Amino acid sequence: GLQEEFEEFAEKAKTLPDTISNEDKLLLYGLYKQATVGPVTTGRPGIFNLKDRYKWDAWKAVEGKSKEEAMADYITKVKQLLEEASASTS
Repeated sequence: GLQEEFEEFAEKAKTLPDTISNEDKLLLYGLYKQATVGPVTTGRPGIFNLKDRYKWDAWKAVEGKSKEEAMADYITKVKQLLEEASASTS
């Protein structure tokens, strides 16, 4: 149930508007990696690989969440973004 719903809102996240904040994109990435891989064990990327360094930092920030806890928070975050975009369009 939880895993099948997490996969469902992973597809829904692909149809999210690009106007969402960079912070929300980093939140969703960190939650997605934390739910599927778990806490990050890769070394931090290089000081000039900034695109991967911010993705790593966002993943590092949610290292305390369990895999199922991260699945539920990821679903919740995608839900909040879908219903907020629906309240902004006609």
